[PDB]
Amino acid sequence: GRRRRLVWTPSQSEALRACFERNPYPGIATRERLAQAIGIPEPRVQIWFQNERSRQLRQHRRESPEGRRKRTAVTGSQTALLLRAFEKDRFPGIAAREELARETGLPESRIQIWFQNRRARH
DNA sequence: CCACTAACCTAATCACACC
DNA sequence: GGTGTGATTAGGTTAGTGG
Repeated sequence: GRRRRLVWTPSQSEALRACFERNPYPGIATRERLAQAIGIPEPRVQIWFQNERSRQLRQHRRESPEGRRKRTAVTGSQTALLLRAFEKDRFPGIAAREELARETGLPESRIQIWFQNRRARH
């Protein structure tokens, strides 16, 4: 199961596009300020900037540095918990990620990244 | 029925710490 | 240099939205 898909309000769409037009590669600071300004969690803002870049460069090929998120510290205690879940299922649904996020105190968006990196290497 | 797109994905790479 | 790992990128896939 996936997370329930969002549907943007006209007010939100216009703010995403107006910001994208000035900087298609925003940092964590720009993403977080925009996310709270429009009432959307920052992870979904990031997902949109990745998607919007895809369809822009996709269409540009048919027609024609900001600071990153600060590194998330992961204790050996939480890594062991993540690693036991990983050996059972490598593609946890949103429920299983929100579960592990609750048990670790880490943001669910970072659990999703951890499983992406762990699958590609182990 | 079907076009669009958030959500999700892989593969490669960047960034930063570390010995 | 060489490892390890979180975060980001290009771009392809899955599945919900809505014409």
